Parts: sequence; structure tokens; C-alpha cells
Amino acid sequence: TDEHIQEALIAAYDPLHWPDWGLGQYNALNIDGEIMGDNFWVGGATKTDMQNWHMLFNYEANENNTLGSLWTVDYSGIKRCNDLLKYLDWGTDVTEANRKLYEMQARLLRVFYYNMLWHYFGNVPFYLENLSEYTAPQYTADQVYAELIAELEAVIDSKVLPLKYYKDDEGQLGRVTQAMAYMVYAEMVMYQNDESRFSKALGYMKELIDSPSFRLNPSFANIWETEGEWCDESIWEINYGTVLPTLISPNSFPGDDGWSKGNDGWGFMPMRLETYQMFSEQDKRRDATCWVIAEDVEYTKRYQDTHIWLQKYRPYDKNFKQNLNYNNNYRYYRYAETLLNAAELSLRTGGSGTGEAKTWLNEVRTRAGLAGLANVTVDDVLTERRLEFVGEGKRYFDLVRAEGISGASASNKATTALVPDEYGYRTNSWTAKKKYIPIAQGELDSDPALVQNAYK
Repeated sequence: TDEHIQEALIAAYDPLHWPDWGLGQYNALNIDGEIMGDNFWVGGATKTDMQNWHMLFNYEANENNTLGSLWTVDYSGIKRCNDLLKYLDWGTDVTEANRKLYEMQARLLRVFYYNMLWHYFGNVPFYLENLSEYTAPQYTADQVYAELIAELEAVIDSKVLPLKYYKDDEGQLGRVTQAMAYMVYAEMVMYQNDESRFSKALGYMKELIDSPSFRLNPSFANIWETEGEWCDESIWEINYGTVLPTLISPNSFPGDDGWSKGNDGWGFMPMRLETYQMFSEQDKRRDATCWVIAEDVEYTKRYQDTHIWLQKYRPYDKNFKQNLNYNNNYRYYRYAETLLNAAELSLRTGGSGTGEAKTWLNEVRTRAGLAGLANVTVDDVLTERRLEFVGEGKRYFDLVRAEGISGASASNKATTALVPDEYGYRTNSWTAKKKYIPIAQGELDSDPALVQNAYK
């Protein structure tokens, strides 16, 4: 049945949502992508409230204090993808066209789930068939890369997936697309520092820039509103509801116009004052990024409180699905990242600082209300990424990959940016052994073949 195959395909999309629905405990992909970076404090009630997040933040995670749930989510996704791909040959009434569409969606989701494992843990069990015989060989991070990027190249070269819309059907928005595939491709090539693939990744970014179907939202602020969901900037979103606005809002808040007294806020991800202060007064991203609460407004201050929070995913009564869940879609890939990806890839393949790289970076700066740069360097692109993507889980991975980027300044590299602060919160400096977080002791106990990452 095409009906049953479609059910199995929906099942393969489902784990994308599991972090924000609460697999054992509440979690969010942007929290996981931000806590090891320099934009936020972890917060919560105290330093033992999500102790694993506090320990990751300080490069002191261990096999009992890591992101084990993300491993379970990703391998659950992978198992459902592998199952869908098994079922596709046992499909009788499914057309060749729909089979290829179902196949390429499952394979791209599978790359997506492996990409998350690779980013966080690096050295992971790698299988493209479920094990009914029952564990897979642990690959090195570099082996996982070689496999994943080969698999993604096969998916992209098929030219099966539609660029932006399934046939144009607004009610299938959330499916993976060729445009989403291009963004994963660019992301992985850049994270690996795989120079052999920079020109191809640039080519894919220029197809999206040359396309009539994508543009920057004229208002950065409007991106984050419910009406901004699936605007023409949006390449891929995860549809919701989500607990995220509960996690990253102030506790016992007396209420404002958009959010009533008596709603839960757990006080995670206080925004650092340094993050507010890096924006110019003219930068339109500052007020869309930073929810500043006046010092005179009394809420219950939690650990590392700054009276600044992330505006992009702040709770509003109108967005409710105690009431812990909200309707905010998670914006995963935006066309702002297409332009900044392209500008960087152009500069790192010999491109002119006054050529296409300047046009693309300046389109992002202009949307934000800033003056264009007359000449663009790779360090300018990394700085623009920091301003553009606060609270979107980009900054930490950008700081780590920048270890391999020749013209990166100290403020844009993990080893020099991720250092102790004046408040005594972060007391360790990031080093290369912190690049792959600990595997959870439970996984080691299930699989005696697994080797722990040398993180300690």
C-alpha cells in the first residue's frame, strides 16, 4: 500500500520532533548547538539543574553527563529510515515516481540524523541496514564524513527531490527538499573543512541564489512571527507543539502584553550581556534577537540571570498549543545562511573580496539596516554569521570549524573565543579533544565494541 509506505515515511520524520516533545527529559536542538558556544549562559534553577548542560558548557562532560537522548533520537530516526527503505521493494501499487520520492526523502532524513551524530559524537556506529543478525562497526568521525557525504551526493545527483515545493502544495511544507539537501551538503563540507568539495558546495549555493523562489524576508523581525513561518527565506523548518519557549523564558514572570502571569518559564539560556552589546544601535537584528526585561520588572531570578532572553523563540499566549507547549516552528535553514555560505565558499576558492562574496554578504547586512562592506574577507563572513544566527545553534559549530580557517580572527575561533569569563561560569578553555562529546555510559554497557571519545 502507498498509504502504508506513506505512514512509514511520516514515522521516519517523527523523531525530528522528539527533543522538544521530551524524550525522558525536555531538550532543544538550538540549546544543544548553543551551550558549548559564547552566546548564552545555561541558566536553570542552579548549576545542577540540567547538570549535563552545565558540564558540556564548561568542557567537563562525562559518560554520565552528556547528550545521550540525542543519540537515541538520531538512531531511532535512522532505524525508521532503514525500515522505509526495506519496505519500498515490497511495495506493489506504488508508482516508480513516488517510490523514488519516498526513497530520497528517507535517505536525506537518514543523512540528517547521521549528521547530528557526527557533529556531537563524531566516532559513531554506522549502518545503512537494520541489524537483525546486532550492532554496527564504530567509524572514526572522518570515516562517517566520507560515507555520509557520498550518500548525500547520490541523493542530490538523483535530481528526484523537488527544489522547494511538492506538486505547488503548501500543506507538504516540512518535507525535505533538494534545497534542504544543498544546505546539509554545504554544512557538512564546511564543518569537515573538505576543500575538495568547496567549489561543488558553492555551485549548490549559487543555484539557490540564481533561483526565483528564495529571498531574504524584508523584515528580519517578521521571520520569527507565526506569519513568517515558511516565508520565502525559509529553506527548511521543523513544524510544531514545542517546549522550547518554556525552557528559555524567565521564571514566575509577572506578565507583559503578550504573555500572562502564571505561565511556566524555566530560565534556561539567559542571553549574555556581551551578546546584546555586540550589535550596533542601527542593527535591526538586536531587538528581534534580544528580549530585554527592564531592571524594575521583578521575576524570580534563576542561575546566571541577565534580564536578557532570546526574542526569536520567546513565549506568547497567542502561540499556546500547565501549558508548556507553543506553536513556534524551528527555523533550521534560512536563505541568509545560503548567502553567507556562498560568500565564504567563494572567498575560500580564490573569489574576489569585491565580487559575488561582497554582493551576497551585503544583501544580509542591508536587510539588517547596516552599511555594506566595500571589501569582504572570510573573517567578515564569520562575524556576520554570529550577528545573524544568535539562538539558532550555528555559533558553536562555526567556532570549531574555524580552527581550520586561515583568515579567521581570534574572536571567531573556538580555541580563543571559548575561554573563561569574568563571572567564574566557564573556567576551562575549549581544546580539540572537546570536539567530540562523551558517549553515554548506557551505550558502552549495551555495546562492548564501542570506544569512548578521548574527551577528558
